[PDB]
Amino acid sequence: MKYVVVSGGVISGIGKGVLASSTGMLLKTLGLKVTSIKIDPYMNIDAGTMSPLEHGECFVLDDGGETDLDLGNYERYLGITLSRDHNITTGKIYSHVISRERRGDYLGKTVQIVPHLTNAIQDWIQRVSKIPVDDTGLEPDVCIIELGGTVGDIESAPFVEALRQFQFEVGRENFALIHVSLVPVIHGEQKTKPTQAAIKDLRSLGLIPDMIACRCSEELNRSTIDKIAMFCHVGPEQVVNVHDVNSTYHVPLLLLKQHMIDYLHSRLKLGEVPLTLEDKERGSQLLTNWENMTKNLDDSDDVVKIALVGKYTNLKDSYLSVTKSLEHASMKCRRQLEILWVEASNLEPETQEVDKNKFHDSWNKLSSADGILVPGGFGTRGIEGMILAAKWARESGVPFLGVCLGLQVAAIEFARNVIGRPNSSSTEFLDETLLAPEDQVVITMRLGLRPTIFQPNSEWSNIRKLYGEVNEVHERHRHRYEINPKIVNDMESRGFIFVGKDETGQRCEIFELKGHPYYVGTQYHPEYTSKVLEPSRPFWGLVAAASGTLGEVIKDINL
Amino acid sequence: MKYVVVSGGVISGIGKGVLASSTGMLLKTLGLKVTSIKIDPYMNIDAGTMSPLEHGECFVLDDGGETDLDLGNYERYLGITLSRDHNITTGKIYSHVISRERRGDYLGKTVQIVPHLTNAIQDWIQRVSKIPVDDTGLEPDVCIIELGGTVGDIESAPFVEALRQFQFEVGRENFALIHVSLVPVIHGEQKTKPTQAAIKDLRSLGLIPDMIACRCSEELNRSTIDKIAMFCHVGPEQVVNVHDVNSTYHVPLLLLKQHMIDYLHSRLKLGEVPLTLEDKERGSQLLTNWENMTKNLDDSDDVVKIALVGKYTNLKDSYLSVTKSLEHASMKCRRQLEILWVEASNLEPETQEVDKNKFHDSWNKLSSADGILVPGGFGTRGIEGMILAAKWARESGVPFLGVCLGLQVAAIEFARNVIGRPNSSSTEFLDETLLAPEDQVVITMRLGLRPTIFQPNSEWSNIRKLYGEVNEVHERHRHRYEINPKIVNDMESRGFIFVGKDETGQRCEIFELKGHPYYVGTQYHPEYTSKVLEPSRPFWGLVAAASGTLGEVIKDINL
Amino acid sequence: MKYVVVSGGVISGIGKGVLASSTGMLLKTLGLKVTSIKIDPYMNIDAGTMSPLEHGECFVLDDGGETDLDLGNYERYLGITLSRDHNITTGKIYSHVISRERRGDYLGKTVQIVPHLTNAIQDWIQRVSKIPVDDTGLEPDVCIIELGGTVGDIESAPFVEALRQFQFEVGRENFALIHVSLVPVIHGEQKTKPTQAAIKDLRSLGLIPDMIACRCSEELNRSTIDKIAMFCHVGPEQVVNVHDVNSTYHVPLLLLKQHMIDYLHSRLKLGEVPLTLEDKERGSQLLTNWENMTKNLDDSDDVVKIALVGKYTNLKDSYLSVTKSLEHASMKCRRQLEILWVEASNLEPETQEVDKNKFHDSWNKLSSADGILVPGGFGTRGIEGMILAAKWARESGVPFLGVCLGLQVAAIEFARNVIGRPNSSSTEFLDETLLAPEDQVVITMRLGLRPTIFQPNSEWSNIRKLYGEVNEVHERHRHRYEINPKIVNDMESRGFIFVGKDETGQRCEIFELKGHPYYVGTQYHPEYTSKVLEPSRPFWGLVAAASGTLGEVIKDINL
Ligand SMILES: Nc1ccn([C@@H]2O[C@H](COP(=O)(O)OP(=O)(O)OP(=O)(O)O)[C@@H](O)[C@H]2O)c(=O)n1
Ligand SMILES: Nc1ccn([C@@H]2O[C@H](COP(=O)(O)OP(=O)(O)OP(=O)(O)O)[C@@H](O)[C@H]2O)c(=O)n1
Ligand SMILES: Nc1ccn([C@@H]2O[C@H](COP(=O)(O)OP(=O)(O)OP(=O)(O)O)[C@@H](O)[C@H]2O)c(=O)n1
Ligand SMILES: Nc1ccn([C@@H]2O[C@H](COP(=O)(O)OP(=O)(O)OP(=O)(O)O)[C@@H](O)[C@H]2O)c(=O)n1
Ligand SMILES: Nc1ccn([C@@H]2O[C@H](COP(=O)(O)OP(=O)(O)OP(=O)(O)O)[C@@H](O)[C@H]2O)c(=O)n1
Ligand SMILES: Nc1ccn([C@@H]2O[C@H](COP(=O)(O)OP(=O)(O)OP(=O)(O)O)[C@@H](O)[C@H]2O)c(=O)n1
Ligand SMILES: [Mg+2]
Ligand SMILES: [Mg+2]
Ligand SMILES: [Mg+2]
Ligand SMILES: [Mg+2]
Ligand SMILES: [Mg+2]
Ligand SMILES: [Mg+2]
Repeated sequence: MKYVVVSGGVISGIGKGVLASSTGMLLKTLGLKVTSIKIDPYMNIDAGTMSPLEHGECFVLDDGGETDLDLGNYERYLGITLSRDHNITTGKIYSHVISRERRGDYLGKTVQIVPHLTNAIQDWIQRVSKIPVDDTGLEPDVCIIELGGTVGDIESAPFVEALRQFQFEVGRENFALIHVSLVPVIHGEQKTKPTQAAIKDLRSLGLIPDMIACRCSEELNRSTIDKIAMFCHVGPEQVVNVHDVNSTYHVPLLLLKQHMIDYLHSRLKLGEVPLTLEDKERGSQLLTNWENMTKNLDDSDDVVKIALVGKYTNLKDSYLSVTKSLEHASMKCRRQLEILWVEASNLEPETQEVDKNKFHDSWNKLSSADGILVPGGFGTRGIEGMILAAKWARESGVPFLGVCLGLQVAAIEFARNVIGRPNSSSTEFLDETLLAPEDQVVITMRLGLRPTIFQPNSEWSNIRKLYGEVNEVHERHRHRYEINPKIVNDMESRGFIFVGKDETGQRCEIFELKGHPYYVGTQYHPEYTSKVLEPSRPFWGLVAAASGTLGEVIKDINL
Repeated sequence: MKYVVVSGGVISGIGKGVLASSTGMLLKTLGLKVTSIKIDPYMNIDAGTMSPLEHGECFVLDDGGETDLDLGNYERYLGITLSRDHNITTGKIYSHVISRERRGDYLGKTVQIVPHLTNAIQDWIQRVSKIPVDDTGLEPDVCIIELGGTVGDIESAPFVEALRQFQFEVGRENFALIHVSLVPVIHGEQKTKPTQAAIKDLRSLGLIPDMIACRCSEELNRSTIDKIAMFCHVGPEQVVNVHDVNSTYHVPLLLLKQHMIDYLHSRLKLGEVPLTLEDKERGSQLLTNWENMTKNLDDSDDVVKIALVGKYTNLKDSYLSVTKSLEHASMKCRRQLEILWVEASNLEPETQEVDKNKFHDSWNKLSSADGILVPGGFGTRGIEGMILAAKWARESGVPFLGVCLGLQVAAIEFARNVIGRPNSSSTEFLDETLLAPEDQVVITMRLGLRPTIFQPNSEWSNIRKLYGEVNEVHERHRHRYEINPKIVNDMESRGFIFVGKDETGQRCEIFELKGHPYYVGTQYHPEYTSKVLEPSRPFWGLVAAASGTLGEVIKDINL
Repeated sequence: MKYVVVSGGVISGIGKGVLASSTGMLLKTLGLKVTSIKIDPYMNIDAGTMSPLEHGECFVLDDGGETDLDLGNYERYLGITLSRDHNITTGKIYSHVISRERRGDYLGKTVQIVPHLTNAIQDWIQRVSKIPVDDTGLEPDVCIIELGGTVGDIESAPFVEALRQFQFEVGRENFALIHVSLVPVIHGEQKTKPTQAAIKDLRSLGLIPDMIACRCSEELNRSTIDKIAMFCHVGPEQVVNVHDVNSTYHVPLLLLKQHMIDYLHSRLKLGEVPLTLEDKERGSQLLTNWENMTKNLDDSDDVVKIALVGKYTNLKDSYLSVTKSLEHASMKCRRQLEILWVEASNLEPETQEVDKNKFHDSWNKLSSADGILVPGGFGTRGIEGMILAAKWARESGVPFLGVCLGLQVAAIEFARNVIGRPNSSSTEFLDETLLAPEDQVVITMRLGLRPTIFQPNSEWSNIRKLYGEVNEVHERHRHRYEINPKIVNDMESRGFIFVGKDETGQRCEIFELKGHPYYVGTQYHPEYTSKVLEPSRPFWGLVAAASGTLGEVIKDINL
């Protein structure tokens, strides 16, 4: 086993999550079975209690574990599947050892937070890094630990102590620390004193740093690096600069130009880890897929405009997984992406009574879009705008994907505007009216990776061509409310055909509309399973249809 | 006595010197006899050893004390005269107490740096703040101490201890601390953790802060101030923001909008200091002169271009006092200033053999200028360019001021190009040739405020009109080399008339050329004596002649 | 080259000087040419200005450098000769670099205390550790640096930074840090939190510790060591305990039982240093001399009582070198030592008018003594008591040594009480009387190691037998006042024979009285040249005469 801990910061907004998700990617190019752990200093047990307004979207794992965003960034960069244990939190570990007290397992000793709770952290990291994460049950070679918060805090405090002991309870040369740090620029001069005042605290809290990964606004001066290597004890080759480049998928290749694999190969003796040619050649091939997709980003010019239609579009992190899946689908089509933020409530005609500028800008963005996405919203208060965009996408022939709530407004749209029931309703919203035309029903939660089976006649469905025509699809779910299955025999007659269903047959999970270029609902969330080299099939479908050449993508899949 | 200490910083480049020079200005509007002290953590005794390349120009005081730049900023903002004791340094105080050891004055005790050296600091600040600084020998009401370096360093260390004792050895309510601090902005969010990691160190080193003067890139958010007032113990009204505004002469009036006089009047009980109406009404009148000159800057549009002709123009701080004196002269003329940086060596014809672009850009800037300045350079290696600009200024009639070396190249120019001795030379440069046409001689140093007497016939001289026709002028000097007095009887015959001389008659200190709109040499430095409401008379002459209306300025002076 | 820095402390009184003087002794048993450096955070240039009341005696080096006590402890433990450069001080290094500024050697840069002054420290330690110190001009293999003050102070601050850079400017594995630390005991429990709050500061200031040398009141518990090895990163074998044992000459052998040579041999790779058999066998022989002299201390029982007669005897550190030389002489005679503190002014008959108890206790202690010492006092105010003890020692036949002032009161005693001039006087005291019987004269200072030549007839003198009958003696001096050489021809006739003189013949440096068992004056200081295995010959003479068997010691010397 080996560990690399990514850590530090003068400030908590500094962006450690790319250097974690990008260090682990570079180590996966050596062919190593890499894994990752997030530490979050917040008290939440797991993210399911905190709304998407409050620091971004509610992620989903194979377990159903509603979790921190930063798990998702490692899953999509590293190709790995994570579990709800990979998110260490102050909530979890304190709830764990305090529940263990009432169980009695410390034999009625004191449960001081030094010794015993820092021992539970060091045990949890050693459990979790041995859980398998790739397509086979082989245990990881290297674990990337992202230490949330900063080193020099009061929510960080048990973790930085636990990791001082863990620098020895796992031997040095099986552990390395990467310290992210701030180097401000003021009046044209690079200021390395915030960094030198977090190297003092790092040595004090007891870890010793290996890298000094500065988030400067610039290239670091040769004299700036020379002084950081005088005040921190690292050699000047190790003072990596992580400055902005044309997209975040380039960041691994900047770190590779900055020798970071050659340093980590030495500093953790990675030549002593046992690897097969099936490991190593997969490693060096994955490097060439990353060099190819970044070269394709560097000279892709032909734009594709996708309208993302929903509430809270000013909080873009409320959709981080939706955005990132369109970026994967974009780079695979070799069309450059623009996403058009349509704040759905502005499409509703009553907006014309409040501000006409909002009513025109939103319908302008929607009309300009080469493809349309209803992105699995939350709450109900924007729903009429999401219905109008689904009417537009059906009648104007524009490519369409409905995710989760998106499948459900598509059934509501089709009921109101093709089946001809204008009172038909989201039972998710208009409940205590008790009306008969209910497009949905509550069936109290359903979460995690679940099996979707294709219905028998489905051969013609573009969505089934995009899934490689395989009879079953494994994808991640969230929904309380599902389509009322007593309308399905009507929709099945009117050309709205339910391509895919749950294994009991009673629950509807995919539809495709007959006789449209690409119009799909998926009631699972296709966002979360997308990887940077394997875009999620419904999202690859959307960005292909909107680019043209949907047929040529269907060959690239099925060959 | 009262003290305000201006201090702090996450980073040393943060710009405390304006908040010091601008806090003391606001207190002078209450009519208080304000003084100021600079602390510089460097080991230099005094600045005379360190070249103008190395952190800016070599200042001069009335004593001849070659000193830190930051004395100058208080002198010109506050109208005060300082002495070489007002610059506390690590060099000075350690040289003082270690020389005092060999003298024996600690009675053969140990001279630990705690107790005894921190007692010498607390004694020095109490000596120095009682030295008089205004036009009358009245001792100061309030002293502004600017603590150089940062609070949380190893060159700062005896000063922050000395000032912890000084918070009591002078009572609280006779002392206040203003902590300047950094609040970075990253991804659009204001980051108050560098500030909260210098409030921790401040409390630790033992001073307690009063103000939290942030150097953010923005207006501070109401929520940013509320959190800084939660982690520092100041109330939110006291978290002053010191953001950029149209010129640094506005900064006092931003601090006045941010209640800083109303706070300091309370927090130091300044109503208990005895003031006359001659103090108070001078105070409130000086406020209206500052409101008037800042209002004049806000709608002055008519440009005046002054060529500053010399070496090292890329190091603008090598001329900070020259620049600032032109800004005072500008605002008094009500013309907006552009200074044209002419790197003098580019005017020399040999530059045409090296790069024609440099030869044209430099002569273009010089030809475009409404007035010309030879700014008292250092060394000799650009001198031929400074001679060509003096030839141009004489023959093309353009307004001219030569400061120090500027008077001397004007005599060399006039000798080569009007008297007709083309071999005549700077004895400052071409020494061991031993030639007879020496325009200068060494007479080993001459420094500080000295008396210049006008020669008898001088009545017609525009420079004597600008000095109010008063028979003697008191101004600050630096020169090893002076005009060879055996050429003067020739220049006096050719219309180059030496308007002013030293009290012995043997040394030449001012000239004005007959029959030119404004062409002056001054061998003293007129820069250093300029105040923000009293621009230095030769520099007011230059910016007036270049603006036109030199006659109207001569009425504004003599009425 | 190799360095071991001895450092640290929660408190400054903790006793680092034995662990320094005893680590270097253990390394000298490997045969290495060891040297040592003292750092003193005080501002004194050198100790000559600070009186023996103020933190102990005024030491003397071969240079004449009046220096810190702690040089002496290394000289006598390690056999080495030091120079006044081996005492780094805050006074010296700041006086050095600030004098270097007025000389100009930083080329007119800023002389910040970071970079430039910490570079002067790192240069000074690298100069000084290459100066030779043994009987041949071979440069040292290992240097012990004793860091005075504590790590976590403001007088320490440039040294701990300089030593962070010096951990790299000399490579790791050529440097090691030993951190002395406090482990209090309260209510019967060992408290390792003062230690854990100086390991935090050590890591912060940037050095990393190797040893954790606790000054507990007890043996450290196995659980106390296990927790210190959990919070500091050292392994539990390295947490040395330095508790009290029967004399400080045992301390090296406790550290040798605690593996400290086996650890330092590994941690500095001391097997790679080139050694001859003449080095190594001298090393292992010196170990057996230390095992022998400590075994002799463990079962020596026969007491010898030496009266030390002088002022300020309550300040025993005012005589630290005098005490330590008697301990060497004691262990060489194999008699256990008691020193009788005679506060000399109490022997004066006027004390009988003030307190009879003082008059009896002091004469009781003097009468009880097996031998008598006048220990080179300072000032004059106790002199009549020192004369009465010299009268007693001459007439009652008791063994006597006069050091410096001791030789001079012996001449004054002999003049008043054998030559018969009762008005004869110390010209050091009774000056402006201008009397003719002056026993002394001023000849303005005379310091350092000087050559003493024996006068021709001297063969019979016990002092010349103790010096091995060698014609010249090299020993360290301090005296303004010396015996008036115009009395010598009288004393030479009366049996007070001047055995030794300065090379000019004009100055008198040793006498021995004819026809007494052992009665010696030495006007040099014999204390400072004594080593733990080579006691100073006059002091070996005194403790031998007082033990009996002075003849048997004269064989042990001359064989
Ligand atoms: N490989 C990555 C990593 C991060 N991000 C972006 O980074 C964001 C949030 O910043 P991040 O780098 O994850 O760190 P912070 O949120 O600043 O938090 P912390 O510094 O506490 O880890 C999201 O907007 C996401 O789009 C990204 O686009 N690609
Ligand atoms: N740990 C440190 C670093 C620097 N200094 C001193 O503080 C002065 C001012 O600090 P600065 O020169 O700004 O050093 P930097 O570390 O570069 O600060 P910044 O990065 O903000 O420019 C330096 O000249 C130096 O003498 C200090 O006392 N302690
Ligand atoms: N009233 C003021 C104060 C400062 N400056 C400008 O500020 C400069 C240098 O910055 P300063 O504010 O004096 O502080 P720093 O040099 O950053 O140093 P420190 O923060 O260590 O005090 C010069 O360029 C000067 O033109 C100015 O124009 N007007
Ligand atoms: N002294 C502090 C301040 C904050 N926190 C914790 O650290 C987390 C991340 O710090 P941050 O939210 O960034 O707080 P700020 O002080 O604003 O940091 P910055 O100014 O850099 O944004 C906070 O949610 C809080 O729980 C802490 O442990 N100790
Ligand atoms: N080998 C040694 C070392 C020290 N001492 C005794 O130790 C004394 C002073 O304490 P020391 O151990 O030298 O250290 P401190 O004075 O406590 O100072 P510091 O801890 O600052 O080094 C003297 O009384 C001296 O007799 C000794 O007898 N033998
Ligand atoms: N660095 C540390 C060490 C201990 N503790 C906590 O503080 C409690 C009380 O400290 P103590 O048990 O006394 O630990 P020691 O380090 O042994 O303190 P001392 O040596 O003074 O007994 C411990 O139970 C532990 O939970 C802590 O918070 N931080
Ligand atoms: Mg925050
Ligand atoms: Mg993050
Ligand atoms: Mg700097
Ligand atoms: Mg400044
Ligand atoms: Mg003390
Ligand atoms: Mg000591």
